[PDB]
Amino acid sequence: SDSLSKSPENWMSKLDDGKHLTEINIPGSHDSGSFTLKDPVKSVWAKTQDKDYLTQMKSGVRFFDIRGRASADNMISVHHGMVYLHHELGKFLDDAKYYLSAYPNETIVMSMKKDYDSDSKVTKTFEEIFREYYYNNPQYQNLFYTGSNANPTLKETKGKIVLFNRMGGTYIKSGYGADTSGIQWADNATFETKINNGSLNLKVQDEYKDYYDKKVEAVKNLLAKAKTDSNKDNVYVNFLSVASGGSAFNSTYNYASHINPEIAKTIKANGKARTGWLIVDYAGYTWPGYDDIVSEIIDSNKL
Ligand SMILES: O[C@H]1[C@H](O)[C@@H](O)[C@H](O)[C@@H](O)[C@H]1O
Ligand SMILES: [Cl-]
Repeated sequence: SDSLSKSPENWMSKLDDGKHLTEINIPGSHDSGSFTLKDPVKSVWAKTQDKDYLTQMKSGVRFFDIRGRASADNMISVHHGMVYLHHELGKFLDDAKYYLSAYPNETIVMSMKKDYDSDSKVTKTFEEIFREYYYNNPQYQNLFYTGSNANPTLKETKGKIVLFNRMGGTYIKSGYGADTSGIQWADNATFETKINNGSLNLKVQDEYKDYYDKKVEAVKNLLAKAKTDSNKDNVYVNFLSVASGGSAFNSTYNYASHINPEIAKTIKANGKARTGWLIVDYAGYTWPGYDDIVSEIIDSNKL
C-alpha cells in the first residue's frame, strides 16, 4: 500500500506490464534540466528543480520535460526559454541510457520541445537536428522506443525512452504525437486534442499563467476527470508548475512548496484512482510534515 513509493528506483518494474503507459500514473518534472542553475537572481523563477537527472530518476520521476534550443547544426542545448542550462541533450540521454540499463522494466517518457530561437549559425530546423543527430543517432541505438503501436504497453517500452513530441510535425514515426501533424498545443489552457492520427485523445492542463487558486482548481479539475476515466486511449498530462509563483509566492520554489503538498493530499484522499501524468516543479523535494507529491503519484497506482 505504502510499498511502491518506498522503493522509487524500481516502481514501474512492479506493475503489470500489460498496462498501457497512458493508464499509469507517472510523476514528471517540469523544465527537468534547470537543476544546473546556481545564479540566485536568475534562479528565482527559472529554477524549477534541484535534483540532477539520475537523482530525479532514482526519486521515481519517469516523465521528463526537456526544452531545447538548436545551438549548432548537429547540437541541441538544454534551455529554460532564453536561459541556457549549461548542458546539451546528450547528457540527458546518457543518464536515461544508464538508468534504463540498470532497471530494464522501467520506461522513461521524454517530452521534447523547442524553447528558444536557434543560434544564428544554425541552418536546419530543430526537428531535423533532433531527428538526424539524436533519434537516428547510432550511438542511441537501442535507447528509443521505435515500435509502431500508438498506445504502447510497459512490456513494449521496457528499458526504452518513449518520445513525447512537442516539436510540431515530425518525420519520426514512434511515440506520442510522432507524426507530420505533431501535437496541437493550446497556450495557457486546459485542452483536448487527438494525436497519432486520431488514435489517442490527449487531455492537457497547462494553464501556466494562472493565479494560484485558479491553478489549484485547474489541477483538481483534471484530476477529477482522470479519476472516473478508465479509457486507455485517453492520455492525461496535468502540469502543477506555473509562471511567476502563481502571482502569489515570491519564487517558483516557494510556489512548489505550497501546491505540491496540497495536490499530494488531494490524491491521497482520493485513494488509488487514475491520476494521469502529473508534471511538477521541485520533484522529489520533501518538506517535513507535508505529503510528497511524487510519492503519492507513485502510490496512486493500484497493484
Ligand atoms: O513557459 C510555459 C510553461 O513551461 C508550460 O508548462 C509549457 O507547456 C508552455 O509551452 C511554456 O511556454
Ligand atoms: Cl546559473
